[PDB]
Amino acid sequence: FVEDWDLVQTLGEGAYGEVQLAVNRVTEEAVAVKIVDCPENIKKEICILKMLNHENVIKFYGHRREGNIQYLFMELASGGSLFDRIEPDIGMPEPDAQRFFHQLMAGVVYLHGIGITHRDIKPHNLLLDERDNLKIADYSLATVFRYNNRERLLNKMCGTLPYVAPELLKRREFHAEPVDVWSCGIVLTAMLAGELPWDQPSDSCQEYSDWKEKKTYLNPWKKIDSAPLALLHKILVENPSARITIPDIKKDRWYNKPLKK
Ligand SMILES: Nc1ncnc2c1ncn2[C@@H]1O[C@H](COP(=O)(O)OP(=O)(O)NP(=O)(O)O)[C@@H](O)[C@H]1O
Repeated sequence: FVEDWDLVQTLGEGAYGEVQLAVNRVTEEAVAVKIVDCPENIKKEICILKMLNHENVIKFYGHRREGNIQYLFMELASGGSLFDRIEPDIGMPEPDAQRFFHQLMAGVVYLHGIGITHRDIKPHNLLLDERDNLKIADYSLATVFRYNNRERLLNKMCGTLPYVAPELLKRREFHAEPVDVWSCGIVLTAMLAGELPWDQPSDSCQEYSDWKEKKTYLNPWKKIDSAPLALLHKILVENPSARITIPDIKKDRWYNKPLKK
């Protein structure tokens, strides 16, 4: 079907391009292939993809272009997505949420350490392997924010509104890492409550104003235990310079609470 690989079933559908299960005729290995038909975007995407080597990031195996279709071969995540484990209005058990958050932080420290920002962290982009290990997927908006040890500020507005940090809507230029931290906090909220707190983090949004006025007797907050809520209070801080960094998340009390066998 494509060189030595047989394309056997549809795993999902993207904006521009489906993902299929592909099985090697000789070795029997099953991978995923993203099929894509704005052509410079994939060259950048491929270039970032070749950099990735971590247990909580989807691995890139290579690509082949046939005609105008690019085939991106990658690690298969056969457990579906984190979005499927979140029950609406409920979330998931706190131990399971803590485990996924620890894995998410591991993958995000990894990306940041190679100078890559993901820019669209959300449950649909966090896939699971067959042992429910989390894999950060989808590098279509990813970009370099540090190169030769020099940081560059971002200016492009991108991502998904309910997950996006407020500076991205307010500031001409902004630091990459606190944006990804913020999206992880919205992810953690979703996992603990089964609901997103706001349409977008703007002063025109009542639910966002209500959080900034600390009305945590409202939903989703009132569904979340005090210990993880204290962490969310340090993550979902409007001023990105005052927002908690990953090294400090790792010192948080709930982060370090024993919960799971
Ligand atoms: N490596 C993988 N293993 C298993 N399923 C995958 C894999 N990659 C993607 N998928 C599924 O295919 C879907 C669409 O692929 P992808 O194009 O990467 O996401 P998307 O929804 O299109 N976002 P974008 O590419 O930004 O439009 C994903 O949401 C997953 O459900």
